[PDB]
Amino acid sequence: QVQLQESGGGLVQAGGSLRLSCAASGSRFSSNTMTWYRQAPGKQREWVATMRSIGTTRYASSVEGRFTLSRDNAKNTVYLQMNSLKPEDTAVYYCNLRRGGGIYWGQGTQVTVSSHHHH
Repeated sequence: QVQLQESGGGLVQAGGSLRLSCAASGSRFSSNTMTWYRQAPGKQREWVATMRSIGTTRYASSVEGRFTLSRDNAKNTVYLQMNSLKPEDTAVYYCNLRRGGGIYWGQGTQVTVSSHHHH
């Protein structure tokens, strides 16, 4: 059916940058709504950014002005460009795709932003 796979992740220093991507097989991002979520251990998943078929892109108040969500229709890939990272951005980041009534999930990728002046 539909498969999602996040790529990118790993360890970053505070104030740094990181690029995540999500690749989709079986469905076009450009025809549907995709959402990035993140989850810190023990906490409920929190939405990060979302993009509708017509391109409207929304951002959670926590990442507005620092994270950019983009879509390349031709390559069927979305990207989460994370600038000015904070230790509090540490989480597993999940790609999600809503297709009609169906909801599809990737398995996530760990992002770690080390504390300020860690070191």
